[PDB]
Amino acid sequence: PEPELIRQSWRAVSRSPLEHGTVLFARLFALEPDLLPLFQYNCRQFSSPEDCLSSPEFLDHIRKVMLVIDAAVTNVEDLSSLEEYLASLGRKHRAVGVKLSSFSTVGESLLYMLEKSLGPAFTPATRAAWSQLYGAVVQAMSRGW
Ligand code: HEM
Repeated sequence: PEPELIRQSWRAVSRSPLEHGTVLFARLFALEPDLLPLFQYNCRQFSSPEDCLSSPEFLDHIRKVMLVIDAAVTNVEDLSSLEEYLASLGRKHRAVGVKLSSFSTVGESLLYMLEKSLGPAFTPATRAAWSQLYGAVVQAMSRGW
């Protein structure tokens, strides 16, 4: 994927990862509402939809998602450095009940969050680069299923 387009489009979002990751998750739950109970059942401190989603565990996972995307961005020129990490990350999600299909919905949610932050700066070339980068991340995780 075009590295300069990826790095530049990620800069501002990367500086406020919880705010932007929260936008991503809201879109994800809109597209795939069955993910909400999956998080709820995996939550340990609280039990309710709302208490789980505002919990440190859930906020931690938002940061983890953004950490992984940041790892893909900073390794865009050679994602081979994340192949084993991502295969294992896929195996881990499969074990907690996540479907591989849900990661395509995450991609749609990522693109939505970037377009919301960047507005007209999110060009079709920038979209294509992200689709290719995130697709490569999902391809590497798909080894886990
Ligand atoms: C599809 C929606 C997703 C759901 C429902 C979900 C749910 C979970 C759950 C329940 C865990 C705990 C796993 C465990 O205790 O072993 C987890 C771990 C994790 N998730 Fe996700 N996740 C999702 C998407 C993502 C994405 C897209 C990323 C990264 C881009 C990500 C990054 C992580 C990381 C880094 C961990 C910690 C893995 C570890 O324990 O080694 N998640 N996720």
